[PDB]
Amino acid sequence: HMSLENVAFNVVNKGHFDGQQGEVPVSIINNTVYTKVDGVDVELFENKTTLPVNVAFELWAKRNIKPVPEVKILNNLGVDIAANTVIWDYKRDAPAHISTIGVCSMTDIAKKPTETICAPLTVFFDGRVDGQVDLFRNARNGVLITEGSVKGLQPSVGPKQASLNGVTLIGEAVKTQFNYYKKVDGVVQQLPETYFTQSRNLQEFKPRSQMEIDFLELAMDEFIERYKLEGYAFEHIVYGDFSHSQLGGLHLLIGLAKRFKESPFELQDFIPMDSTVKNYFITDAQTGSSKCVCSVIDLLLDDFVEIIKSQDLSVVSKVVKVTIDYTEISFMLWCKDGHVETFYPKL
Amino acid sequence: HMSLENVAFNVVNKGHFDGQQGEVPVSIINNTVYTKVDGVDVELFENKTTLPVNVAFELWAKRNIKPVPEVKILNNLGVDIAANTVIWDYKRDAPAHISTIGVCSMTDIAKKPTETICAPLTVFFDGRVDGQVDLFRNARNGVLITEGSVKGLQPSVGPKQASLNGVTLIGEAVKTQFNYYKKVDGVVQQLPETYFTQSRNLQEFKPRSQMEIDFLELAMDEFIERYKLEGYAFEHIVYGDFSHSQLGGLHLLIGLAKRFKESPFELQDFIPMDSTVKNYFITDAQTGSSKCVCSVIDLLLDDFVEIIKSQDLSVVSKVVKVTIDYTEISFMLWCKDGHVETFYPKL
Amino acid sequence: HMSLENVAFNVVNKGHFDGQQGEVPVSIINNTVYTKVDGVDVELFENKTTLPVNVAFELWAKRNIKPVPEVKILNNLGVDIAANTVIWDYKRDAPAHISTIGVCSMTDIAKKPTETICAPLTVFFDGRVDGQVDLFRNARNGVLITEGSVKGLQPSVGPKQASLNGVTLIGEAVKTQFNYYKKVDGVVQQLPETYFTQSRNLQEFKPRSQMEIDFLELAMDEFIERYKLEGYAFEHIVYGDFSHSQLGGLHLLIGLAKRFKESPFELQDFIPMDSTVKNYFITDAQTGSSKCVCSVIDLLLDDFVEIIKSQDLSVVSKVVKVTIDYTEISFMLWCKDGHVETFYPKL
Amino acid sequence: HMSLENVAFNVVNKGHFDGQQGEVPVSIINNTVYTKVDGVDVELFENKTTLPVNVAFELWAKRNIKPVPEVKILNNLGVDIAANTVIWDYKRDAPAHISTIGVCSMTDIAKKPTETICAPLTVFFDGRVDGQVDLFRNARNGVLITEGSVKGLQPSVGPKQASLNGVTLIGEAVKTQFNYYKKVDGVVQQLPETYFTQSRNLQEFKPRSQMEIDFLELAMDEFIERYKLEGYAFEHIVYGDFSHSQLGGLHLLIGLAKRFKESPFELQDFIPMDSTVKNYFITDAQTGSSKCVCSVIDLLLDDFVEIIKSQDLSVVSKVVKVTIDYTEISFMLWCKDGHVETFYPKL
Amino acid sequence: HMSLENVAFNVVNKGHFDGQQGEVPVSIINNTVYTKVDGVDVELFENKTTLPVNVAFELWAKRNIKPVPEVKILNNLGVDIAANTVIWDYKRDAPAHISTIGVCSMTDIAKKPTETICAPLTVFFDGRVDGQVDLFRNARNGVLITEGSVKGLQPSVGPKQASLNGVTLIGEAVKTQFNYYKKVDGVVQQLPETYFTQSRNLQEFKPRSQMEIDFLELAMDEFIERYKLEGYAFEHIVYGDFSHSQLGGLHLLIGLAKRFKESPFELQDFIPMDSTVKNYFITDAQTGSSKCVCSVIDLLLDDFVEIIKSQDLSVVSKVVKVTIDYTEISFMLWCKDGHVETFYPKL
Repeated sequence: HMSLENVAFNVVNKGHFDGQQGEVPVSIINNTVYTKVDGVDVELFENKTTLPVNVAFELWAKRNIKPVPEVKILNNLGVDIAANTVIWDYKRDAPAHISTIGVCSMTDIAKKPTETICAPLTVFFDGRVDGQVDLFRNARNGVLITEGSVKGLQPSVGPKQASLNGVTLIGEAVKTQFNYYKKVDGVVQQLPETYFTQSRNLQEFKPRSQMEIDFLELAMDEFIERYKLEGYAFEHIVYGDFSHSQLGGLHLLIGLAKRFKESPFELQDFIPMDSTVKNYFITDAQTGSSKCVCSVIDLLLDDFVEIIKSQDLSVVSKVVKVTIDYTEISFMLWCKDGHVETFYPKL
Repeated sequence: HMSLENVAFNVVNKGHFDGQQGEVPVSIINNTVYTKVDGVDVELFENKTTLPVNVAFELWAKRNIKPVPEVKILNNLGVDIAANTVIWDYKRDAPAHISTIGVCSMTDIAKKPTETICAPLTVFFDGRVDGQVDLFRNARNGVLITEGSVKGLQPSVGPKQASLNGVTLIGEAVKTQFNYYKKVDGVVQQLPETYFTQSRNLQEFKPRSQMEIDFLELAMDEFIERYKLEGYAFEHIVYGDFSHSQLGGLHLLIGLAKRFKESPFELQDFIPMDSTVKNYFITDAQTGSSKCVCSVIDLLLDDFVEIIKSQDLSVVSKVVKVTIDYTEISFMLWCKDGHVETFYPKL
Repeated sequence: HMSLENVAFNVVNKGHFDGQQGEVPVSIINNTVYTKVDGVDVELFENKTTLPVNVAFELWAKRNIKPVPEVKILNNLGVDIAANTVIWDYKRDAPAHISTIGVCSMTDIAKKPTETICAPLTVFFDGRVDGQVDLFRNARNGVLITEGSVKGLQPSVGPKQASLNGVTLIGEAVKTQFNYYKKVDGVVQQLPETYFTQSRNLQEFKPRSQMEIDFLELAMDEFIERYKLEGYAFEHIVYGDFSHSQLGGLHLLIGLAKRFKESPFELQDFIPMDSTVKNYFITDAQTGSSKCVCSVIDLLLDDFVEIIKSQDLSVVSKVVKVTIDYTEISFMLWCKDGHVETFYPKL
Repeated sequence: HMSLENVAFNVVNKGHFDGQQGEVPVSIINNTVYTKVDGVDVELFENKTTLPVNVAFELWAKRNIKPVPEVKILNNLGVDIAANTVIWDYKRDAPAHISTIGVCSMTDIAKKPTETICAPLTVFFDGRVDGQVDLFRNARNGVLITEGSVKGLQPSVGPKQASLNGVTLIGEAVKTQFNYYKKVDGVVQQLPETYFTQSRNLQEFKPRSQMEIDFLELAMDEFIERYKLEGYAFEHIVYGDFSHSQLGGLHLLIGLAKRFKESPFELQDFIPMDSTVKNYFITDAQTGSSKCVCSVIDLLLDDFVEIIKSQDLSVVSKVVKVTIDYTEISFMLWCKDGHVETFYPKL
Repeated sequence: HMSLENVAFNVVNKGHFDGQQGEVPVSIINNTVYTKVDGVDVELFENKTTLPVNVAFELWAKRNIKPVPEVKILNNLGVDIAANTVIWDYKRDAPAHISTIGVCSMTDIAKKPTETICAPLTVFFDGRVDGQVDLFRNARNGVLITEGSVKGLQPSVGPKQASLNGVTLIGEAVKTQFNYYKKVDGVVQQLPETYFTQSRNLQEFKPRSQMEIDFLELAMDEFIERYKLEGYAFEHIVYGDFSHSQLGGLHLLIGLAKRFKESPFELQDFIPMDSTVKNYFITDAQTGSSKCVCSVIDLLLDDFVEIIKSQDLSVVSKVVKVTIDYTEISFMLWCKDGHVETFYPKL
């Protein structure tokens, strides 16, 4: 009993697809799903995806309503498809993966992940569901997450935050902390040591360390002198330069939150997706300084201090590679006469 | 168990909605219903109505597949809604009635015709299905059709033709003649004597009397001397005039079939509906004569002769009323010095 | 003189349809109405309804611009259609009624309300317009509102608030208090005693009594000792749990406005319509507690105290029926020993 | 240099994509591709597929313009994808396969068929292109066609007809006979003996044997006594019944061509796809007989004689399986007292 | 090398069209441009204009990213078209001019502005670009801006603000101040002395003079006794009435900012375009007072004092004409005895 009228029945009552039988009338007109309640037409879902309106409406109702990792983590890892679930990308208002495994007949490429066609793809397994760990041991390419320890496998601790119904949080009523495992062509691989982005928003910005709390409250000269950050060009990289028509650096999200309270500005996210590094079109409303492409990243200020602390100051320029979110990020370093000029993520 | 996937299942197998259980996948995209046979998408229904695509697709599958009266007949009687069926207008690619009675929940204004809301509306009953003759006796306003006799009621013989799956024919494997009955505000009415339009096409024209067979084969002069049709202006009304820029006459359809096979021409309907009187935009192509609005009717040539040979030729102008297809049609008659100039349907 | 160019002329000049003669050019393209001002195209209306773009544009221009009752009041009463006006539901962005009476030819089912087809429907009359009271006395089925007294009829005091151009307010420059009358099948009926929802928003929440002002400011323990609310489970019903992954109660809007400046959260109004009881998908940040369906209501805290302090605490649990907004709402109490456990609106 | 303006340039000049380099302006508006020639807008492509309008326009321009096998042949063999070409389905106005191999970046799943992802899929290879035969030897699952002999493999002769630009013909300026080869999981298979459907239209029917020519010219009784078909029920199954409301047989298409020229009728082709067996909704316009689902097949009359003259007439009911177009078709046989009643394709 | 794939490549990399070679795949579906990044579809542009989706996407990518005058300034002047650039109207989400000169082949009416067809139109020239100035000396109708002095021409100082990427600002990193010139049929014309609209928003309002700062902070009686504003009706024109169901005056944007802080209200911009005078549908909360059309303007409070102080208060009915933003605005002044009643911009 998989029908459009039954899916809309679960949306009306339970809020999501709960497997409850029952039917309600439905009207389809221009990427919008309507229903009739007490004689009036009520909107239920507006298709913003590249799929038909009835297919996307069914995938949205069968979304995962539990804490799941963020899309950028699943994309930095070679994940291609999900197993017996739907991971909804709330930033794109669309699914994160276009094919399914035993969820929607229109998008199903297979009923079970062990089928022959699922071999070259990297399947995502959720250890919190029964029998998923056994299938991961029998899969060729895959990624597994668990809340605890799995016997015989070396775990890699994940980030402290996770997405719940589109809300990134560090849960205390739930876990949001996962152990990560990965197999490639049957061989379990060692995930390297890495940093993690904090995934914070400009508005409702909150510090997470004593060094951060000092950065928001203290002045520019006061913060540099106390934390011995001289000759490291924190004025240009973090604070940013608004003196000329072109904006200088300003490549830390912590540098945006401090400027936002004292002087608002305009951001253009011309590539609206979830990535470790983001590029924005910035135009300072107070001075007039601007820059077409501005690569910004959200690292903990302590971690950025630790990274810049361990680099050579002799060479004029050199490529620096740092593993963040299970992937290598390339930085460009400029040095002149014992001090660094700029240090930004490479384009 | 009403659902979109179940309706498409009956369309794939039985061709129409037969009440068989089973589901098949469906894709909705831009007023078009698709299904997945094997592994390819197949078109099934193209919405050309003013209704949502999923609603019109269900009404089309639940159409009546038995000989039913034509739309122009039901419109002339003032029928407002059908009872427990759907009469599909094949000329408009849309239903003939928008509201339903116990057919589709989205369009159902009632579940039984005896409910209070259906009192002022003219309900159409089909006596060929059980129990309809009792509801007609208990209905305030309704129309009844049968194949035989009904006790205690005076019948009125209908036309010899009917529409079966969009094809108008005079059936011999089935019966297409119906006895008509009508009630208004509780009172049974006496239906008057009337003429019937033959409802024939242009390219596939067929005569239905010896006078018609003689009209097609014989020339203009020899058909007027025989049958004695002088002074009634059959050269203008039926044959038509192509000498000047404006076309003259041509109002009997049988004059179109004769001219069509000897020299084609163009026709624009610009009002595509089923009416007793049709207006066309005609261009002669051969000579260049044309007319914006040309009122055309399809009567048996014997009946048109009987109508014209029953008027007073003394007056100069007079409005004439004729009952055709259970409705009064108005004609304009011009007479000069004891003979007729023109005699066309009023606009 | 009803036309599209004329209606757009009134929209450009007067703002709404004022009946002023004049025309302006119009361009229609994908549910959007454009006009040319100084040589550039300007958007005027975006069709969000299930109606054609030109029909919905005319109904929106002819909307009622005076204080009118809220849609939930008109729906709790058996109101079906409006008489010589258009009540615009500012939620859903669509009219509240789909048929009209002498307003728009496309939607008009009649010109005057006393026509035969309007008898079984419950018509809404506005006593502030001339002659409406007389029609209500001859309406058989209808609902009437007045600012003063009608001789020979027993009035029922309505709520203090009303909607003006979509804004719910308690007007002092105008009068938003109305006397309510209702007739069924010719018989005037007695409207029962009822409570009224306050119709407030989360943001810009404002108390309306001393007990409410004490709720926002005082702590949880101090507000229960005072006002004497022990054993009545205001901790679970109003305050909320937030401790065990699934949210406890939180069934009062006053309970959501306190959680505001303390811990923001997310709300999903998966059925966007105006109802006396609303169901939200809540997911609280910071902790991670959530719940699929949460029935919330916005009563005055004094009224909820008056309701809960008049029940029997002996039974294990029964069903309680209370009248709010001229309709009965079912509550699900729960008791154990000499105290109550939960008391929530029934699904 | 792949671009929309370059593709449209080849469509304007060469007719199809020839890779000639050059650009012309293009306009996209509602599933239609326009171009500007001398200042006026000209339509070039109307999207009727389930793909974006710009993607389908590129696949249509890169279609194969050489004699290729029909889609029903490729479907019966289970072909899943084509190699370095695009097979256009002219009946569906859409490609026969959705994914591509080194043709269009939006649809390309691989650059060469030898990649790992293409292993489980049945790839189609055209031996008329250079290095395609070598890839078929190294392919796990594939289908090979050629005009001559390949050494080391046993060939299977195909049908005499093929599709050229949507026209099915038996060419003499080109060769439409192909040798068929197939591999599954590495092992080459032996294709069984089979019959072939002639793929003929109704309005342009042409006989292909002396028995067919005698069938069209001679009468019913005269064609039965000669060739001797006394108790095999060719007086229906091929001719048809037409006596009652339900139609008898008509299952040979050649029986439709004989009836069509003597009396037209209506045919509804729901599920419009290219299949070995087609189901039509037929309504005889002369008598009124009809049938919802009528299974029709197009075999040479000699072949159908060879099949029916090779069964056991003793049993009452028996399921018969015949290999036609490289697939097994099921038939229902009814016999009574030494003769055959009906013999139709199983639904 | 003009192509859709190359334009999208510059948008992904540089943010705007920079003339960089390279292509990326693109999908078009329902007024939205998509691209494939790491295997997922990402939205890049949503067509809100009256142009095809592919043409508007190219015009938006080629917009001017430098400080340019506002739309109302160019519209108050006779500007019809721009030369070798695209001025994007951010309030309408559409270009300010619909034809181009050497920018987009679909919209190019000419390559260079000196062509014959560009003579009767008023072309916009940017003196900051090489050339341009010399073309203005050889143009028949045009408008020229510059940062410095042009020898032999009398300049006119423009406003102190301009738009940069849709942000109106008084730049100190950039100049944002321009000299204005204009020619009509070959004759240079003298621009009159004018006032300038401040172009400020409501929610983030900021004073710009000592008199304004005193207006926000001080009370109504305190601000009128000082600055001698008795008998000039500043209580009705600027402050507002809010007493009698219909709002009185309130025609200064400075009057809205004061009321918005102390009591929010609703505004309908039923004509969303950039004009010197705006008309809003205002409904004040808490009171219920409203007005269909309320003409508002944003002048410096010192300026409005300077205008009202230099008028004759003895007469009624006269019509006052003031030059603001290079165009004359008509005011209606009402007087009674030795004081003025109202003074608003005329409808």
